[PDB]
Amino acid sequence: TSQVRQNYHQDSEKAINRQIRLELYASYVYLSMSYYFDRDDVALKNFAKYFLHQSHEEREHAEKLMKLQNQRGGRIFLQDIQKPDKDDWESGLRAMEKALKLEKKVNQSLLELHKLATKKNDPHLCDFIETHYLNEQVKAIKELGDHVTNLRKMGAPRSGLAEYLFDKHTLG
Amino acid sequence: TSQVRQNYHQDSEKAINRQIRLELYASYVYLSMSYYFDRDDVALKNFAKYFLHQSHEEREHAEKLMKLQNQRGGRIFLQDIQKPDKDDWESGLRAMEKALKLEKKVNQSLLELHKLATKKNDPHLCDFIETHYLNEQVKAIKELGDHVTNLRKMGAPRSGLAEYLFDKHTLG
Amino acid sequence: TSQVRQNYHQDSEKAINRQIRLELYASYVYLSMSYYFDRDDVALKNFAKYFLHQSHEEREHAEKLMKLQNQRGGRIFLQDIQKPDKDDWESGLRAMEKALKLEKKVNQSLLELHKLATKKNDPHLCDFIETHYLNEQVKAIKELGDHVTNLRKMGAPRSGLAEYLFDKHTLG
Amino acid sequence: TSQVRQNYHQDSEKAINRQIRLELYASYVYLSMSYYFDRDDVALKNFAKYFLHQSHEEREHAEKLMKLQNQRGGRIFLQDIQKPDKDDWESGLRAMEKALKLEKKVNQSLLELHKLATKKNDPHLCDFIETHYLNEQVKAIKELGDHVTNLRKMGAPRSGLAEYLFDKHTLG
Ligand SMILES: [Fe+3]
Ligand SMILES: [Fe+3]
Ligand SMILES: [Fe+3]
Ligand SMILES: [Fe+3]
Ligand SMILES: [Mg+2]
Ligand SMILES: [Mg+2]
Repeated sequence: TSQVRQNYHQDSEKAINRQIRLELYASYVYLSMSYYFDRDDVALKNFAKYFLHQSHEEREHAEKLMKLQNQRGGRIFLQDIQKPDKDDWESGLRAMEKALKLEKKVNQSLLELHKLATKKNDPHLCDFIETHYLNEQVKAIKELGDHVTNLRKMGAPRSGLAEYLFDKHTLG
Repeated sequence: TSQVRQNYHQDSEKAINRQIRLELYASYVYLSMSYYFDRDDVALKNFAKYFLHQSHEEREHAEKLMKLQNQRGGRIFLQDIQKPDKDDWESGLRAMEKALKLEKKVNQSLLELHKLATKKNDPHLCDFIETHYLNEQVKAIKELGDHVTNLRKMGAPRSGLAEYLFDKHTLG
Repeated sequence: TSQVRQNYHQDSEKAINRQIRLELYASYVYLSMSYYFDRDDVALKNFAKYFLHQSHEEREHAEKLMKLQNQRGGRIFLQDIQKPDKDDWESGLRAMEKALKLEKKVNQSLLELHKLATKKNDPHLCDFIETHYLNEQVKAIKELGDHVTNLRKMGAPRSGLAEYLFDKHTLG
Repeated sequence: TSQVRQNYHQDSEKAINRQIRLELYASYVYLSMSYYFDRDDVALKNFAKYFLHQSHEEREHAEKLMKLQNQRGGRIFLQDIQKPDKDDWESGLRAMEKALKLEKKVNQSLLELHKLATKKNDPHLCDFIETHYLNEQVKAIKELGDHVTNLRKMGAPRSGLAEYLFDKHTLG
């Protein structure tokens, strides 16, 4: 047992290792999305910048959970990071829909981790999740929702004009 | 009944007075440890500075709990502050070991306080403990574990060289 | 065929996709090494900071290769990022030795990639590798060689004092 | 023979004179394109500025090859610069398609010059071409590819709205 370990359940420790894995997976998905928009036959530079930013943000989410593992005296165990679901993300609109789906998937994992922290009476871990993750997820899901609505109303993904102007005036 | 009192259980009020005493006791242990390192026959100036700083922080921890007691309309009752367990703290490593044990004792008190506040449906007091105390203890415990590990790996407490160099390069 | 593709062989395109995967794998190995040194029972903060920096550098290496794929009209295909060889990296000396081996493995792949680019008369890809990767690998291998030599000369990994002082005076 | 001449093959010298000619031709094509967009019945000011910039850039490409000729002790021989293929470039989209075609034509000449420098064991000339020209071509071809994709997706050249907005938001 770690000399620092106190009130930190084995199940919480393992669930934190599983969240770390999901944050690194989200980083990989956004990296994939970014360079799809960098393709010469897609060429939406602000979509590419937006998703790269999200990729770097997911990496920080993972690093902060790895800090928390060591803070509580848990032990980090890294697993393979699986490739994203697609190689080709089809359009601005479809990427944003897949991003919204991903962020609700990450949020569902965080809500399960909180349920577990709550059952194991770990108020420090509850506080960690609420302060650093739950509102970040709610804001990301709202922003991606806002983006999908606007691209739909503009006529995407049919209208290449819609995605071009959205890239310019919303993601620029 | 205080005109400000709302959703504040007498058991929570009582528990906050017991936490105030424990914080003041922690302040006193750290004061003792500081001036042990100031002895001409110990003479580790940065151990002494580190512990004096900890003593002053424990006093602020006490003062914020006395503020919370008044904010919620509880009444402060102060008790004798028991002298620390040692007069002579033996070595930089043994003081760090005792400081780690003390921060774990204070953390256990805070986790029983949060358990009580959760049982009494006091989300204001839960938030206060989470925001101001629980992560402070997790950082303090992790730092003290880090200090003990380094002192051990350097060959303390036998190696007088180890404590000297740790006093210069980590606590300086 | 991409409208931008010129003098870019299928084999080169595939070899760039394999190099992207190896860069991301290298990023992952350094992330693992960094948080090993962040453990309360290892507690070498400058080893942890040194390896986290290498981790972010490796991600930058991968991103520039993904940009290159798109610049030449190649198509990015991402694969599973396999977990690092180890969970516990044993010591600063042993981490540095494994880091040296990793950088030599990555160098070997870039040298094979340059052989292929040369054989396919792709001077643009030759230049890209030479300009952006080959001297980065030679400087990284020299630096890691230097670190290993010093840690060995100092008495690591038997001397916890060796690793502590190296952490302070070289990686600090 | 020039007193400075060393390891500089007659074929390399003549091929450099032929590249100089092709750079001056590219400058002329972009000059022609620029003033087409300056016409009162075309009136896309940012297309005109974009192509004028490219015209001045091609002139610098030519001047740098003329410096290199004299550096190596070769002798400059200028040939007629033939008029561009069109007087009327039809649209933003068609100009960008013709520019992409031109830049792949210049790139093909540079790759042939490199093959020749390689066969004649002229590492200085190889380095010259790789450092100053090959990545410039790859970047120009990617940018022009990106521009063609966006104008197509926007509905050009049918949509006068597409070319107007592209002139404003991408070339402005
Ligand atoms: Fe995340
Ligand atoms: Fe305290
Ligand atoms: Fe690398
Ligand atoms: Fe040119
Ligand atoms: Mg709560
Ligand atoms: Mg809170």
